[PDB]
Amino acid sequence: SKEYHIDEEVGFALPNPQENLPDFYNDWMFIAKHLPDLIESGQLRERVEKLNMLSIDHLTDHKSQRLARLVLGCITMAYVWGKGHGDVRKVLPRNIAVPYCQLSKKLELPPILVYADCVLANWKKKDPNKPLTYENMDVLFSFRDGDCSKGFFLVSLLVEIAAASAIKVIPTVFKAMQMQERDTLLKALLEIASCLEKALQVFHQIHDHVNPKAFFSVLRIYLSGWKGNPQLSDGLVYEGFWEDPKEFAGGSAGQSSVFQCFDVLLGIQQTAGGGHAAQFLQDMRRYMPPAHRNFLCSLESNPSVREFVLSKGDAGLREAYDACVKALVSLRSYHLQIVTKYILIPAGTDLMNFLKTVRSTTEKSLLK
Amino acid sequence: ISKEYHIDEEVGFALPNPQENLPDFYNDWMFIAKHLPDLIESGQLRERVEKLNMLSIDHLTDHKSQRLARLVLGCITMAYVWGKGHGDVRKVLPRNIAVPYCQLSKKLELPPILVYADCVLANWKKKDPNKPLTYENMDVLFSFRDGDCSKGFFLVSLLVEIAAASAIKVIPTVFKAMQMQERDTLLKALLEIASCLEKALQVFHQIHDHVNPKAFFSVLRIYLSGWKGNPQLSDGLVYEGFWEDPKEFAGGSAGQSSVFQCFDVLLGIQQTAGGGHAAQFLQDMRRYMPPAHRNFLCSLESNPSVREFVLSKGDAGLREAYDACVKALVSLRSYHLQIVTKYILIPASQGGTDLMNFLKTVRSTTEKSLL
Ligand code: HEM
Ligand code: HEM
Ligand SMILES: O[C@@H](Cn1c2ccccc2c2ccncc21)C1CCCCC1
Ligand SMILES: O[C@@H](Cn1c2ccccc2c2ccncc21)C1CCCCC1
Repeated sequence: SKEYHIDEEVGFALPNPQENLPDFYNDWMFIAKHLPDLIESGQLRERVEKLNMLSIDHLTDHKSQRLARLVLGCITMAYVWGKGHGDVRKVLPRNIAVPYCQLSKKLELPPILVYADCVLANWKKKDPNKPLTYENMDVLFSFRDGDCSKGFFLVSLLVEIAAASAIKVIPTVFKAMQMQERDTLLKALLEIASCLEKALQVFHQIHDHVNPKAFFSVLRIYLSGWKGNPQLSDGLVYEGFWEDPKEFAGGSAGQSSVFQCFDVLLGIQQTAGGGHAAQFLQDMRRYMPPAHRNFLCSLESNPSVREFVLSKGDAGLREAYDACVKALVSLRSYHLQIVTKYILIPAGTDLMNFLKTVRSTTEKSLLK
Repeated sequence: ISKEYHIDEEVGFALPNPQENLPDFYNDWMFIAKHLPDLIESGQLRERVEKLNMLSIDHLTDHKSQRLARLVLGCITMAYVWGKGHGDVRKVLPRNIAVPYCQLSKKLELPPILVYADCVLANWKKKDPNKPLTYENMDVLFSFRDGDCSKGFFLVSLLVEIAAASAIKVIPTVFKAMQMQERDTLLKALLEIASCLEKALQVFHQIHDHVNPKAFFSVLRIYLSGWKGNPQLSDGLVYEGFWEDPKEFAGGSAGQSSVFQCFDVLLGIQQTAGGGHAAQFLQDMRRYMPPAHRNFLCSLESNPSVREFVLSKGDAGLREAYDACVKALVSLRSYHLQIVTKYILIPASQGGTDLMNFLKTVRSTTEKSLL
């Protein structure tokens, strides 16, 4: 569909994002395009404080509003965390905080860098006529030299794209259930598992493009927010826009709509139950684009694919459903091996118990 | 016309014509629920719950019977857990009532605890079927204690839920007028909605006639509170025979009412958006609405914003019509805010003050929505 902003080729990713803002915002674009140098030289916070308050009125369309959210978002994290060694700022200056909050209010997103900014909207094609492959793609913004932010973002983006192939089968699933078309539903579930199995092979590229100590000690710092953070115990002051400081969670892949979408489709009660994992994945929906929030909730309004398969006494239909659940377990299991390489060894123990709980919930959803 | 969603033309989100009696197979359940005041005060409610046999849910054939069974099992559960309402708490719900309550709640996609849709939307009847829906012609189906003001509290909420129903049927007219670009139809629709919300404010005044501040704070409030962030059941309540761990579920609230969230969504009042505790609370309370009412709120959020439509037109008449609805929402919460001060703030001085900071936040969000 169209009002959910789900593309045929890139799915939840923003199709063909905008790389440049109008000349009116050149003072923004220069800072965001040179974050590794302005941070390393100890001049980023000065350049930010010298900016004049630019109006968001010249951001006329959707794509340019998403780019400015990415620009202002990357500068905010660069201003709050600085060099990423402890010298923080608990007040975001109004010349960049007021337009950030105004733009975030308009796009119904929190004023902090989220997954839909630094992954779904932070990419470009090198050559337009060539396909969406890692060698033909690039990110628009980074934080530090050697933060491996290109590999981390683009590999997440590429797994998102690989999962988009399964997203377009979803309407066939619900149509087959309503029309009681058993053979069509089986073929569709097998196709959804096939696409999720291709996405697992895409995931393997993470070792080639992401370095362990680079992600743990650099990129992770600039992606963390100010909710439950001892460094900003009461949040961030959004100067000129809010009286009190506000708390917002740093970016996450719980913000990725892809995995939440198949949890709902297959009846994997991730957001139910009551655990911290349930509440966290539920809260991270507030950090998705509004169109993608509505898509997840619209899947939850449809009849359960799980209860349909359980009620038929159909072996071939339970295996096709199990192939979809199995593909989700395979992804989170391989992803769990990635987190031990990139987080546990460089170190955190709560992340494992969170991921193991999400994976545990998925594996217990199998029928055999 | 709205589909279902389960929204009535006359009573809106309330259950139309609730069932008063379960089949004979469940006579052991109905006897306890119908005699809570005597069984609680005499201290023999918990015994008669424990010597119940584990009845099956298969004999609740239709929707209205399952909603009544959710109402009776919900009232017995609060009575069992809170007892006489003075501190002696049970942390274990016996299996012969825990597993049919959880089985039935699993089927209706609701959590195993009394919610607004139980004790308000499904907890009423007409005294005379032919006479209109007024306070004098209505009555609740269940109460906790004698003098808990549960009749006046449940029916006054129910009456303004009906008063809002007149504005819910105009919602399809609002979105069709935007899609088909009918400016005059939309303006008339927004004015019709604002009028109904102003009709509902007058119904709200009956709260002083039929509710007592001391009876609500010290009696009815105890039986409606739940086991989520509660120092009396810090880990939750164990539903014996169904879950091995204790589970936390929030007490009944009017944040579970769909009418006020429904108009926040329609007017683009970003209540659930933002990071505040009030935004987190109102989103969490949707998990406590009936599934058809959850899906209706979701369906509204998927439609284009009525607010951005009115802002983009440069139309003074359209803005005044949109402002009349926001003004009507501010007037309701403001009057409701003065009710809480008489019924919660003053009895507390012989949650707490967080109830006031919560309601002032949602009112401020509604008030700042003006143009
Ligand atoms: C070096 C690579 C990666 C690291 C270090 C990493 C780390 C983490 C951590 C620590 C979490 C849980 C805490 C939190 O989300 O805040 C998480 C969650 C998640 N990650 Fe990753 N991740 C990596 C790659 C990926 C990729 C490429 C994807 C592609 C879709 C992905 C998908 C997810 C999802 C869906 C979640 C939410 C939890 C779940 O649904 O199981 N991760 N990641
Ligand atoms: C004694 C009379 C009343 C009292 C003491 C009372 C108290 C409260 C309190 C404390 C809250 C927010 C706290 C919470 O639920 O956890 C609340 C919310 C609410 N009440 Fe009431 N209430 C009363 C009557 C009514 C009536 C008649 C209605 C009409 C439906 C109503 C509608 C609501 C709604 C919709 C909310 C959600 C909060 C919001 O407006 O955003 N209340 N009430
Ligand atoms: O890496 C993030 C989690 N996370 C993201 C955060 C922001 C933007 C994207 C992601 C992300 C993307 C894919 N997998 C995990 C992800 C971080 C979460 C807090 C603990 C360290 C790891
Ligand atoms: O007043 C109730 C909230 N509440 C309900 C709870 C259960 C069922 C209905 C209601 C309700 C209905 C209207 N207003 C407030 C309401 C309670 C809120 C939490 C603090 C103690 C007082």
